[PDB]
Amino acid sequence: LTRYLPISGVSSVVALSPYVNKTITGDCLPILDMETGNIGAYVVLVDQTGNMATRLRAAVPGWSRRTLLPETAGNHVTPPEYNSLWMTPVGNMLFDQGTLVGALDFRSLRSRHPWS
Amino acid sequence: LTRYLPISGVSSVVALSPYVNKTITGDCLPILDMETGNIGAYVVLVDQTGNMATRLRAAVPGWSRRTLLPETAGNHVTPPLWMTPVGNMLFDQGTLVGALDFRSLRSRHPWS
Amino acid sequence: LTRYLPISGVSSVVALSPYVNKTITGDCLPILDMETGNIGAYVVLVDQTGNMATRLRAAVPGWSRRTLLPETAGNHVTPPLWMTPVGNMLFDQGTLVGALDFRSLRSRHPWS
Amino acid sequence: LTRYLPISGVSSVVALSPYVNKTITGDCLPILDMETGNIGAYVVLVDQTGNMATRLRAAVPGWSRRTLLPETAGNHVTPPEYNSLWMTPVGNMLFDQGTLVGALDFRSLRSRHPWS
Repeated sequence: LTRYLPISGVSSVVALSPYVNKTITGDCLPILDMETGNIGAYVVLVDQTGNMATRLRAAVPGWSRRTLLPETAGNHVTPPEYNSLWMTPVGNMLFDQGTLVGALDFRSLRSRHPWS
Repeated sequence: LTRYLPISGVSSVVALSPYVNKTITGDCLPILDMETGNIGAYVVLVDQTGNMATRLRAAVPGWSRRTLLPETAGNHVTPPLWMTPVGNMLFDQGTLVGALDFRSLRSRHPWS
Repeated sequence: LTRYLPISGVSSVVALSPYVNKTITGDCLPILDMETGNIGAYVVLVDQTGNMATRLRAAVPGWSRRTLLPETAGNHVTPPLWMTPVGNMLFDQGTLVGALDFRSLRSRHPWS
Repeated sequence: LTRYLPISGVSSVVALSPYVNKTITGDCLPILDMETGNIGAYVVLVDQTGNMATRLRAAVPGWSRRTLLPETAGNHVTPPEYNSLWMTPVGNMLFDQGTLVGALDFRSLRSRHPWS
């Protein structure tokens, strides 16, 4: 049972399935705590396709010129084969206390990542 | 003029202010697009205190055993309660837009 | 093909399926646009059980004394756990889109 | 201290400031509980301008032809005169546990409503 946090302004979620102690290279967006300004996390873009990249191109016209990222890196999760609530990359979903949980554990899907 | 994407469930926002071609180590969470299995970006936790870390212990109690992240890193942004860490911000068009450019604030980062 | 807008903090969605020129009585919450003080729409609670009512007692403990709403009204939609009340739904483009047209489901409403 | 629920797909919030036992006429959108199908609330549009109306025009091309609502009804709250987090219709804001709270009580702003 995985939980997912929607991100405002983009049609994306943060999948609450951690991969511990990994190293990534990419283009970073700080995540700020509104109560402190402590930065405990970064969004790391690893390719130039996707919703984050689109939103960032609109938000930052200069980024597409300055970056060194591929159009595509081939990092992915394989969507499941299909009455329910479907999210394409992970399958079955339900609302719990307004929160979002999926039937499966994401780490158990077929997925390639930078560290793979 | 910077844009900010709030993350649901936590009191944190993504600053759409890129620092290009950097490398960080931490605990990674994929960002999924609702329409594809393509993954172009990941959240990387670098503290154990940020709101992302807290919301993850809530969602994932076992994560707190397997992680090797510090309680804290001195990653932070300093502004120049009802006060923003970046100064003035406005709700516009589903997101947050700030008065300033984020790069013009004093901020310590993993590569700083 | 109906669209659904999830409401944050509650397990409820707005069905973008209008029933025109109806009148209801209940407890009203303005819907604010982030860019103006114009109010074109209100949420009207008609039960005391729906998720909206619950989230409001949480936010507004005094509301539960002042309200005169029933515990329940037989307002409901019937489908034809991991099962949607309207059948198949998909996350697309920030919202939810369903297989069916909502008007084609069996639904009881205040004017029903 | 008022709390506000963002609505997905639109740049709007539900203001958690109840006006008890009022009667409205307008065009209704059911709000469904995902766990039951109980309908405990309706969105009631009272004019044809606003974010809900725009989203509904896109979602329902036939609605603009079938409705009997005004372009405008003049229901409103008066925005406050201006380092903080600003939401134009209600002023100062802060994030609390990811939730959204304003400094003021909405019922204490200058606002006209159908029942006024």
